[PDB]
Amino acid sequence: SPNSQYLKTRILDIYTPEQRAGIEKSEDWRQFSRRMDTHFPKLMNELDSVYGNNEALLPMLEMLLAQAWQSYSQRNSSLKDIDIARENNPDWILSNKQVGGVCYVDLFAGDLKGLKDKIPYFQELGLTYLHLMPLFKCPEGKSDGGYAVSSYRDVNPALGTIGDLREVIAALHEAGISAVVDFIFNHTSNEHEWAQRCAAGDPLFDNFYYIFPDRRMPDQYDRTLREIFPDQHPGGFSQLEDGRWVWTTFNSFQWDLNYSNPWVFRAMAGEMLFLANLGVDILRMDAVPLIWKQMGTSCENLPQAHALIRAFNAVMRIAAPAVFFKSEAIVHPDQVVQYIGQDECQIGYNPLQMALLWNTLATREVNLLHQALTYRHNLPEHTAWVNYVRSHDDIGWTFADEDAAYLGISGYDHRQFLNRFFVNRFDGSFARGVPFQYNPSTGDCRVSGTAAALVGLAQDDPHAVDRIKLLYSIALSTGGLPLIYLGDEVGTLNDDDWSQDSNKSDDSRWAHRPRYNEALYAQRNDPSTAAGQIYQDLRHMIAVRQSNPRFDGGRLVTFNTNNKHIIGYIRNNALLAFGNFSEYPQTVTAHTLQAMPFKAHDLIGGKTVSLNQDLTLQPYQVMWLEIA
Repeated sequence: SPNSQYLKTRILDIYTPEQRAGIEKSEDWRQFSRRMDTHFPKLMNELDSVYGNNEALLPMLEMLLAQAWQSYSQRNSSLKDIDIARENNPDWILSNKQVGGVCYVDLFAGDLKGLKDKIPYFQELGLTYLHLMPLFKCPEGKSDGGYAVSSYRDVNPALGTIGDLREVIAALHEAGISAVVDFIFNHTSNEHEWAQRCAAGDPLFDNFYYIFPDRRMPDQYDRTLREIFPDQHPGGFSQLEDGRWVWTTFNSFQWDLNYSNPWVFRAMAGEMLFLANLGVDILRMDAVPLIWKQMGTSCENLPQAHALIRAFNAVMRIAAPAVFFKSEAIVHPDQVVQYIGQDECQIGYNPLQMALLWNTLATREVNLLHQALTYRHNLPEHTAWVNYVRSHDDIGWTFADEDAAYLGISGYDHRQFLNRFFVNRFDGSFARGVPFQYNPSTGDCRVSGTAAALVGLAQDDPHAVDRIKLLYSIALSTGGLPLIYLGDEVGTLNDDDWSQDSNKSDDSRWAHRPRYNEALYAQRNDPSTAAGQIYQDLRHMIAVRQSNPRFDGGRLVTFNTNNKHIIGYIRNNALLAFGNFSEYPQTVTAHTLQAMPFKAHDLIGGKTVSLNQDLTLQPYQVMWLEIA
C-alpha cells in the first residue's frame, strides 16, 4: 500500500521543476495536502476493503487523486470559502434555520431561467435548501422521469443549458439557498455512451455493467432479489436484442453500473467532482442500497456498498469539503440508519417517520409513530434526518414487521388495510390515492397521490387542511431537515389525466407530479381559500421553526400523552408538541400534565395554555408549547 505523501509527490510529477516549486508554495496545494493527510487513510481503507489486491486499485487511485487535485485547483474561490465554513461547522445541516423544498424545473417553472425567477418566491416561503429534480440528458419518452441518465454533462435541452444551471446555483447561493441535485450513481440509461460501448464489446468499457450470456446467473440471482417495478419485468434482469441479459434493477432502460470494477468508481467519482464544481451543496445519493451485488444475498445494503459511499465521502473531504450527501435508502429501518454517518451520508431520507404519518391518519392511532419516535429517531453526532410528508415517489409502508409485532400488529395484514384505505377501497376513507406496483406474487403494493389528495381535499373534506398542517408540523418540529414537496403549500391535487398519456400510463407516480397550479398560487394570500389557509399555516410554522432555537438540533424525547390518538414529544427540554390524529376532540388529562408548568405559550395558535387542568385538542389540532 502507498501513502498520502507518496501519492502527493506522484501527483506533482505533471509539473516541470519550475512550476512544481510554485505549486507546493500555494494556498490551494497547502489545503489539498492537509486534507490529503487527514482523509486519504479513510479512502485507502475503504477501497482496500472492497477491491483488496486488485491490480487496478493503485493506478485507478493515482488517476483519481490526480483528477481530485485538478478539480480542487479549478474550484471557484467562492466554493472554497464554503469548503472552509462547512469544514468548521459540520452541524450546519442540523440547524433549525434549514427548511428545504423540492420541485421539477419543468413542471414548477418551465425552464431554468423560469426557476431563477421563482427564487424570490422561495425566499418568501423561507427556503434555505432546494432540491432540483434530474436535470441532465435522458432518452425520449419514458425515462423514469429523468432517472435514466444518457449524459451526466449535457443538460436537458427542454430545461436549458449548463450556463443556465450555473446561473441558477449562483442566484440560489446569493439568496442563502443551498443547491441540491441527484447523484444517480447506481445506473445509467441504456443509451448512455458507457452502456453502448460496453455492450458493443469496447475493451475500454469492459465490466462497466453486468451482462450475462443466458438466464443461468439471472435465474440464480432472481431467487433472492426484491422486485422494485414488477409491472415492467420480473426479477432484476432484462434481455438485449442479441439475446444477452443485463442487470436492470429498475426499468429495462436503466442498467446497473458495475462497482466490482474499480474503474466504474473512478468514472463516477469524476462525475461527482464535476457536480461539486458547479457549486452543488448536497448530492442526493440515488438508490444507495443497490450498488453492490452478491449471489445468495438480496444485493441490497451489502458491506461493500457502505464502504464505497464512505470512499466517495473521503473524495469530497479532500477535493470539495462543502459537498454533503443525502442518502436515499428506502428500505428496512434497521438498514436505513446504517447509511447515516459523518463519514458516509451526513443526512438521509426518513421514510419511517413519513410512512407512519400517513399510517396514523388512517388508523387514528399513534402507536407505531410513537414507537418510531421513541426508539429510532435520534442519530449519531453531526448527522440529520430529512423529514418529509410526500415526495416525487410513491409511499411504501416501510415500518419494521418486528417492531409492529411487539405491538401485536401483523405487518402483512396492516399493509393490506393501508393500501386499501389510501386508494379509497375501505369504507368511509378520506383518501384519494392510486395503486402503484401491485405485486400479485408478494401481495405488496404502494400508493401514489399528492398530500392534498390523500387527506381528502379533492372532495373538500372539512378536515383536509388541518391534516396537512398536522403532518407538516411534525416534519418541521421533530428534529432534522424538513423537505417540502413544492405544490403542497397550496394544496395541489392530483393530475387526474396522467394515465391517458401513453408515456406515463404504466407509472401512477405521475398522478402526484402535476404542473404549477396558477389558480392555487394566486389564492395563497386569501385566508378564505384552502390554498391560502394551508400557505399561511405552513409559512407560520416555518417562521416559528427558524426563529425559535427550541427546534434546533435533531434530538427528541417522546412524551407519553396517555391518549392513543395524540402524539407527544419534547425538543431541547423546552418545546412540548402535541398532535391530535383523531377527527374528534381528544384530551390530555390534568393527571398526565402534572409535571408541566401551570401555563405555557402555544406557538401554533398564539394563546397561553393552562396545563394544570385537562387539555382538549380540537380535531387534528397541533400545539407547540414552550415549557422552558
